[PDB]
Amino acid sequence: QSAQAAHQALVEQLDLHSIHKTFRNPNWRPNQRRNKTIKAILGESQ
DNA sequence: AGTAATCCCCTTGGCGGTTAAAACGCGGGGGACAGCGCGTACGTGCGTTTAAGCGGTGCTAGAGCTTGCTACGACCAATTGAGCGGCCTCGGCACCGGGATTCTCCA
Repeated sequence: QSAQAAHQALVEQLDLHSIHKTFRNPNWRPNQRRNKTIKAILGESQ
């Protein structure tokens, strides 16, 4: 149905995953557990 | 027939002591609890199919109610012995002591 095809076409148009970010450094990778909470970050004050 | 003194009994309260149980101090250990990483196991979403739910049809078991009477328990009076209150004693269980065996912990 055309409505569902247009919906997927819009979602494809909105998608960032289809986009290569030429400005990104391909080498650098984070520590995957960098997402500490404020509670945990304040726990580094000690 | 009533109300108060008299007398039994059994519960509450106090005093003394004695000693066994509660309170207090202190070192350390190890168990509570916060922190981290992972990974697997539970919540989510989709397509599938399965049968629970509804509207409808058919039957007969058996729940529920009445009738009729006689077998079985309620009630009473006379009989008696099984079961309770009181007294006795001796033997089971505790309590102690002492030597023997076990278990625990640091080496």
